[PDB]
Amino acid sequence: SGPRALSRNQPQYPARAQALRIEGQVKVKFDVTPDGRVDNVQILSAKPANMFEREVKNAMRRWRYEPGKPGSGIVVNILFKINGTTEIQ
Repeated sequence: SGPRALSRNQPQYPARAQALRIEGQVKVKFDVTPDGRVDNVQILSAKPANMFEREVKNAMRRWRYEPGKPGSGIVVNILFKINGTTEIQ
């Protein structure tokens, strides 16, 4: 319910973390405006902090939500799997 997601684009896997064979599970919360624009994006928790946070924020800046609907307190979970794949809850 609320703002519907058009472009839930997956953040990019880190070339440093892949070489460390790390998997990043990030829990991020964001808000969207009445135009459906993602803002107030904060990574609440992650496997390695700044290792994945950086690429998450990059993705969140491109997330597109249907205009006409603002959202407040939207938390999702991004699963960066060791194979270099990405999924958002």
